[PDB]
Amino acid sequence: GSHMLSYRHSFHAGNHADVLKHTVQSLIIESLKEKDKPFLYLDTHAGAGRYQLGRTGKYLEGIARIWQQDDLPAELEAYINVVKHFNRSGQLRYYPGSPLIARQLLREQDSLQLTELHPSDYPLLRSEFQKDSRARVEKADGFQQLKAKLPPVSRRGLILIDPPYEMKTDYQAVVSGIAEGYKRFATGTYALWYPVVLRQQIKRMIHDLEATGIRKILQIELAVLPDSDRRGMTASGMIVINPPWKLEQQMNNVLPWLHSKLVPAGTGHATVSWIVPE
Ligand SMILES: Nc1ncnc2c1ncn2[C@@H]1O[C@H](CN(CCNc2ncnc3c2ncn3[C@@H]2O[C@H](CO)[C@@H](O)[C@H]2O)CC[C@H](N)C(=O)O)[C@@H](O)[C@H]1O
Repeated sequence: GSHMLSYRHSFHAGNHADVLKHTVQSLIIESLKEKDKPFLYLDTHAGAGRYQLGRTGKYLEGIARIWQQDDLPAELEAYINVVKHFNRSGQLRYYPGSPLIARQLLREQDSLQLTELHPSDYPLLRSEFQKDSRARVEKADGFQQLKAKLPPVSRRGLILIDPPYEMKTDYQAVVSGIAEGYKRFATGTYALWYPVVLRQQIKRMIHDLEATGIRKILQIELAVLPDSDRRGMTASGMIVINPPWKLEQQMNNVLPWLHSKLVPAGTGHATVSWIVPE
């Protein structure tokens, strides 16, 4: 029944892409918290909120390989402490999605705006925030939120754009969506997650992004395999517009260690570079 929901299972949750994406999300959130003034966290495609972990699930090759390491880099501590918060037993059973990363890291003065259209994931997302007055949860198109909900009343925020890329149109929708939001709120930090399945698609998306005229665009990408035309997702990345001051240095500090744990064979790459500088 709708009154007692079961958490969503996921085969993919906590994989290498989630590790990179939620690491970057947490580092941005922590930087925004360097000023007392409130900020908004806007999650265009928020998912269910958390996922129940288990074909052994990909978490065993991603989050599991890092969360208990004695030499965890300092830059990962905020992210990993959220993971630990949802797994007190010391065994990995739940992976916190981006909405719960934000729920645990945001302060009393901050706000959350979360949208999800998936008919089974949305009721779980609503349930994770039933008793959190800072959050608004809606069953609505995520790209539209970049028009309707920006700029925030607080005039500060992190906007996470992280659609499924089930439809090829997502590669276009993310760019025009960013353009709509940026025009309304040019000082926000926009973080876009993308998968590398065909490099050509990401090459075209980035070309479109440059054509918006938007400056200060950082690219962070972790590949577990070199580019292919037949291996599924070989890599994922975070494109960050208006990245916080220390983000580039943090990712240069942490990507070699992350790649050594996430990619035992040492294949692929892990890079930070500027698509468009200041
Ligand atoms: N294939 C998958 N199916 C089901 N869940 C998946 C899949 N991959 C990863 N997840 C987990 O769901 C989270 C995504 N969001 C809900 C799931 N929607 C999806 N539906 C159908 N395909 C999807 C997909 N997302 C990605 N892809 C594609 O598949 C390849 C990657 O694997 C790539 O091509 C992707 O493009 C929540 C986002 C939220 N902001 C947050 O950060 O929590 C994600 O973070 C993982 O934990």
